[PDB]
Amino acid sequence: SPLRLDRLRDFVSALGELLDRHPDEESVLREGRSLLGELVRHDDWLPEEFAQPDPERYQQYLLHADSRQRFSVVSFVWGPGQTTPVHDHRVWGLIGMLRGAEDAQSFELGAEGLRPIGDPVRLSPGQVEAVSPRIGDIHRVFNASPDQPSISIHVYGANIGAVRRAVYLPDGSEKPFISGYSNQFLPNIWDQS
Amino acid sequence: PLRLDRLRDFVSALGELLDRHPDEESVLREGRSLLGELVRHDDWLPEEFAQPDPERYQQYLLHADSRQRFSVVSFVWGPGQTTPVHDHRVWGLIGMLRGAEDAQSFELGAEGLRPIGDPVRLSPGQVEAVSPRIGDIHRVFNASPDQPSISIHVYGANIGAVRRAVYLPDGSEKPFISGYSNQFLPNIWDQSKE
Ligand SMILES: [Cl-]
Ligand SMILES: [Cl-]
Ligand SMILES: [Fe+3]
Ligand SMILES: [Fe+3]
Repeated sequence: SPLRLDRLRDFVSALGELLDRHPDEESVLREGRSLLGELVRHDDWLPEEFAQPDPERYQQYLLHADSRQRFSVVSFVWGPGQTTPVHDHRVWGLIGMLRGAEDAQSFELGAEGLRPIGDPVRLSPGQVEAVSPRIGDIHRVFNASPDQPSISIHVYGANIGAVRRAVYLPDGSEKPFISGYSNQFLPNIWDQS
Repeated sequence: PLRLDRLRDFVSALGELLDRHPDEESVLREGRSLLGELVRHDDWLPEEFAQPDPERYQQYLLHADSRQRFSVVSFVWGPGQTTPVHDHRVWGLIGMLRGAEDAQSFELGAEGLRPIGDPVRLSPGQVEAVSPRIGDIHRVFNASPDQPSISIHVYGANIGAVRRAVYLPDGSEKPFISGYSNQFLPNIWDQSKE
């Protein structure tokens, strides 16, 4: 069956249109999660190259970055019982669940250190959550299945791989964090023939 | 070590330029300055997107804007290869990178196609322009008979998807969609590997 890359091309174009109306963070997340919902509902477009689990670390595959680094679209792929560290973003983010099962535990900086702010959010294909400095920026995403891999498409208000942000230890101390990317090549979504 | 930052900085600068909603005259003038800065140094283009094919000239997409405002393409000619006579129907900038190639501009006359001028002889660093306004029809071809030739083309669209035309000797249009030779683009956005 032929890969429907047009889905990703159309998402990027729509998200470009959105950010050229110079909107506020409240409106970007509200309309953005609608567009990301439309993308991750169908699992027939992500090239197999950017769905591959590594057995040592979770993989971060860049799919597209805006010319002006306004935004970026990244495929995160967790192998069985893998996890991100506790981390912030320092920009608006949208996590769209695509394949498998993973949980997102939100965190807050308290006196004692890190305190989990709420119950682990349980994501199934199609579900879209948000993160930002304004609404709650610290979390930990991890694969719920112990045998299957899990994939989600993340969208950020920057080139997320180059952002100077932080991971957090139990006592609540920051360490500098630049995530980078797992791929040396992006997919060509622009050949409409 | 590949200086991909050069291409990242060009794309960002060209993004800034087009968000000031400038006229075609100003885009070409400031654009050819930025493209000049890129193609003067030949230490950034990944080898994967510099490969000649022995049958047809290769068109490798390096970057496309989110809104399809512009695209940056590596064109690679093998020995004694050539494009057909073609138009663009958008503003274009051809930056010469490696080897030697000539660009013969054309005009549609009564008899058909007549070459409008002498073949423009491009050497590494040289930047020319094309558009409907200033002269849209040309033919780019490798001047060397043994070396390959490469130039970085920048267009005011996603050039591979534009419905444009090739031209035959008698001057008759055939529809033309060029597409791209590559299934993968280079990742110019991982700054943490420097
Ligand atoms: Cl506390
Ligand atoms: Cl003409
Ligand atoms: Fe995150
Ligand atoms: Fe051309």
